[PDB]
Amino acid sequence: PQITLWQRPIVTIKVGGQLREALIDTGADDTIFEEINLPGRWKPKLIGGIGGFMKVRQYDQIPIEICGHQAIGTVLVGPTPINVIGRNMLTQIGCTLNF
Amino acid sequence: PQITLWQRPIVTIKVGGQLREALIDTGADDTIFEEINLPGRWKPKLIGGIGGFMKVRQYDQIPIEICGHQAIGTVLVGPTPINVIGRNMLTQIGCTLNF
Ligand SMILES: CC(C)CN(C[C@@H](O)[C@H](Cc1ccccc1)NC(=O)O[C@H]1[C@H]2CO[C@H]3OC[C@@H]1[C@H]3C2)S(=O)(=O)c1ccc2nc(NC3CC3)sc2c1
Repeated sequence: PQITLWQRPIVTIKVGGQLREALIDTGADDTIFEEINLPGRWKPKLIGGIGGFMKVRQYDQIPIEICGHQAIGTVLVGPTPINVIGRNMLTQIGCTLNF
Repeated sequence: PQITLWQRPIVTIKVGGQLREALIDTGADDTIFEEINLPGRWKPKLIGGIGGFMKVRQYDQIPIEICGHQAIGTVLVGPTPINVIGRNMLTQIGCTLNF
């Protein structure tokens, strides 16, 4: 759909067989969830934001459904304050900015 | 214009008489710049992100030009890794998400 920005642009997602809410985040290169349980092998990764860096687990080739749209890609798991859908997934569902 | 997300959605802004580049950031409630010199009174503020909290100066009712569009609002100044235009300004210029 079209989403205005008067409120946080939060959408419902399905990942790893679990349901979560996440922020559509154009300022995020990558996609980050707190407290999901994904299968398989992962790589430790350090990522930087406001306030410094945080350690995450990097999982590759993870299917995700984002407001009804299917995608597959890297998902980072770590102690983010809010789950974020970043550009690596937003490009797959055709998300654009308009003004 | 329309902006796709294959690259970071960086735009040119004018604020405090200075020219900067900034990321259009739908995941940001507020607007944050590193190293700009704004006039007048400010109040200290702590804000949270990935990796923890950071101290910023909060300046209110600051005029800003964002890719040619005029707005006025709160601008935070502090050691962010990249300048971000958040929803407090994006709503003023009519920015929306589309997919
Ligand atoms: C900082 C920004 C440049 C990047 N971020 C995305 C932002 O959209 C972030 C989302 C968020 C919201 C809430 C809490 C935590 C985070 N927003 C934020 O921190 O906003 C803050 C402050 C601003 O106003 C209020 O609104 C929310 C609060 C609050 C005060 S990220 O998460 O660090 C981030 C995300 C993905 C990512 N991928 C990388 N890959 C590597 C490169 C190859 S690096 C990387 C960094």
